[PDB]
Amino acid sequence: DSTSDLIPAPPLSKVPLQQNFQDNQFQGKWYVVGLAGNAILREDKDPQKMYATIYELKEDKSYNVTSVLFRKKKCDYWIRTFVPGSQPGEFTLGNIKSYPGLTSYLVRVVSTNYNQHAMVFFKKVSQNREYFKITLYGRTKELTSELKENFIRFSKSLGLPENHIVFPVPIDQCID
Ligand SMILES: O=C(NCCCN(CCCCN(CCCNC(=O)c1cccc(=O)n1O)C(=O)c1cccc(=O)n1O)C(=O)c1cccc(=O)n1O)c1cccc(=O)n1O
Ligand SMILES: [La+3]
Repeated sequence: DSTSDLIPAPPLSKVPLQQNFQDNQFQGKWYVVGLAGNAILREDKDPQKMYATIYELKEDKSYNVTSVLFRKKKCDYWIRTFVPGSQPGEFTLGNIKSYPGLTSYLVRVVSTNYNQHAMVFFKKVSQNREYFKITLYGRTKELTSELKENFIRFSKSLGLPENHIVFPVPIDQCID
């Protein structure tokens, strides 16, 4: 029982796909240097801490994806599987049945140079509500003003206001 009001997910026609996606070069550790989405809210009481996501390419060409977060003085690990979709750089969540209320989960790599930065679009339908987010990944915990401005411009092109765009604060715990 609830009421919720969400910015509509953009059509996938507004979400570019990285041309010539190289699955092997996308592997390894990425820091989440920016987050934007219809359920992302800027919060000054506890500013969002940086977390890291590790992509491991399996023999079957799916990714094992592990996120590491620092929560309540401990390292929290979330492991899931990204299964190759219709085109290189697109994925769906493996074993969708195992997530209560989840009916769809889509991943699209928008842009990357593999060795510094990536932007990744996520869309999911959970309890019949449609959520989307854009993750700005860095190989380091800092990125240039130009890459952050490009991320803001792309996020606003998908209908997100300033207060749905956050830059998690770098930490050392868990993600080094
Ligand atoms: O709107 C989105 N995200 C921003 C709000 C995050 N949040 C704020 C506290 C969440 C803290 N955790 C979650 C870590 C553990 N999670 C899970 O065991 C999990 C199970 C099933 C589906 C799923 O998605 N997760 O994460 C993250 O920091 C975290 C790290 C890495 C990847 C990641 O995805 N998350 O969230 C939410 O509670 C939330 C609200 C609405 C939808 C939603 O999926 N989540 O997690 C969104 C849109 C489209 C796809 C998508 O996956 N997400 O998250
Ligand atoms: La999530």
